[PDB]
Amino acid sequence: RLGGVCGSVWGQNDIAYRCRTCENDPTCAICVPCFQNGDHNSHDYSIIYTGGGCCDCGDETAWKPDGFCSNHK
Amino acid sequence: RLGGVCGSVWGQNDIAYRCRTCENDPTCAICVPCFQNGDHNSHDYSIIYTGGGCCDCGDETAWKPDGFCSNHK
Ligand SMILES: [Zn+2]
Ligand SMILES: [Zn+2]
Ligand SMILES: [Zn+2]
Ligand SMILES: [Zn+2]
Ligand SMILES: [Zn+2]
Ligand SMILES: [Zn+2]
Repeated sequence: RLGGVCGSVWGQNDIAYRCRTCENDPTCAICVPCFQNGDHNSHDYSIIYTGGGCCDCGDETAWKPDGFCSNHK
Repeated sequence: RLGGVCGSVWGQNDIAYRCRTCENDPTCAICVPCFQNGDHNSHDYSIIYTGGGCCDCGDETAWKPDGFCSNHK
């Protein structure tokens, strides 16, 4: 749609996705909804327990733009 | 907050949560964000691959109200 960082926040035991294909570094992650609304077919992703943090979807300094979901580009 | 069913939709391989403590029946489920914004401490929950469907959070006919998240009550 016509045009934002997600920034959604995790608590200590909340799950999220690591995507090693899309991450800027190994400390980056995206929330489940952002994962599900993007294209990670064939990517090396895993479900992780975050230990807290915030979603990097839409932040080009933490996540590769081709890994953004449909709501954060 | 002052006051809705979530209704968020899953694709075939999308994950969600089953909560056997909160479900109306074994076919009910809630989305990850709704799980994370509710209280399922001590509940018998699991991450599942949905096969598609929609989130039951906020629908008293599919999910026990004490299992609703903060955005759907
Ligand atoms: Zn996100
Ligand atoms: Zn996103
Ligand atoms: Zn990816
Ligand atoms: Zn939901
Ligand atoms: Zn909810
Ligand atoms: Zn529950």
